[PDB]
Amino acid sequence: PGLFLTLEGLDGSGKTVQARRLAAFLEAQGRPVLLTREPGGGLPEVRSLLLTQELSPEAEYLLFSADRAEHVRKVILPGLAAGKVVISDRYLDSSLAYQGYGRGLPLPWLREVAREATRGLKPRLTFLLDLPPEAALRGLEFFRRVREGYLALARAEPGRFVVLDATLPEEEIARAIQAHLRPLL
Amino acid sequence: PGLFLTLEGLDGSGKTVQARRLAAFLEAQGRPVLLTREPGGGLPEVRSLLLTQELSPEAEYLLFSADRAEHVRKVILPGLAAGKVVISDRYLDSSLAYQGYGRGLPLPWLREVAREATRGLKPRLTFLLDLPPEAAGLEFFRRVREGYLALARAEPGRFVVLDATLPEEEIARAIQAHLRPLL
Ligand SMILES: [Mg+2]
Ligand SMILES: [Mg+2]
Ligand SMILES: [Mg+2]
Ligand SMILES: [Mg+2]
Ligand SMILES: [Mg+2]
Ligand SMILES: [Mg+2]
Ligand SMILES: [Mg+2]
Ligand SMILES: [Mg+2]
Repeated sequence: PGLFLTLEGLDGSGKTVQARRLAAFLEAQGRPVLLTREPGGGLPEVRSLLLTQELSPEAEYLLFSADRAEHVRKVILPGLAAGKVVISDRYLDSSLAYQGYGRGLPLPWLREVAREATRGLKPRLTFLLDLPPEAALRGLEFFRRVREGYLALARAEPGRFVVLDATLPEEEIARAIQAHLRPLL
Repeated sequence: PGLFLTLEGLDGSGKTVQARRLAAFLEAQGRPVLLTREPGGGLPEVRSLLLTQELSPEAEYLLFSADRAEHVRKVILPGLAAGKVVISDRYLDSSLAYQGYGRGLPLPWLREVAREATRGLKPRLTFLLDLPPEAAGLEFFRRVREGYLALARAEPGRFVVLDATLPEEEIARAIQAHLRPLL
């Protein structure tokens, strides 16, 4: 009986660091953990390809969906099956925020593509590290659409999303994630 | 206006030879033609990703779709918009026969993915080079072969099914005769 958790937000919102800290917290409790990430957790070559080329949004989404399809089947589901807590730095919500709200693809089609790609795997909890694009540690209108897109997703699924102020000190954010998670272990 | 034609079949069916002979034939009639193909017509590098070992049928389809989405947008639709005859050696039916009939993916999901990927662009005619599957595992290739025949039965106006074991020049003459009314 595994537990699937995801972290979401702009690049530079603290995803990595908080994924790393949440893993250390679970290691400290003796709970087996698997840290992973998208894009590249399924097809690393999708990540590298897309560093240097820009494609239509449709094609970008489909490449990311291929990668996600492999990631789910070869990494996440097997980790869950072994009773691990599997933490993904980015998952489907990234595509919905970036390719959907950001680049304007229709959300119902994105979700229908995803339904087979993910085999319907949804995280139990998703932590959204929210901040404005100007506060991210690592064009402007686009990033605002993405940030507001994540907030919209979060509003629609208040039982799944936990929204944190990503401008808070690292350590504080980590303790809030822990408090949110304690009931589910 | 533009005219969109595709060729389909198993590898070794002759569909590539016929697509090339068709392009030459239409260009020798002074017709503007654009010859393209999948995979790789949209995203040349897709061919690398498709060679990935142990690739899931879903991931394989999604990669072909990503190429296909780029191919439609950047090559095919602009070609048609300039009034070219655009001929693709393989198009969406290849995925339906290989990833659907061959690898078992559900057709309705394949189609729903395809609806944005392709922007609903359908060929006017599709020439299927029907090749017995042993001439191209074997159980997989039978499924793909029969799948193509099913796709053809389902859309008998679009598909022209040709016997791929006929001499090349007889096949080309048959393709030409199917085209003469639209040209
Ligand atoms: Mg997520
Ligand atoms: Mg997806
Ligand atoms: Mg910034
Ligand atoms: Mg928005
Ligand atoms: Mg497709
Ligand atoms: Mg076709
Ligand atoms: Mg459908
Ligand atoms: Mg059909």
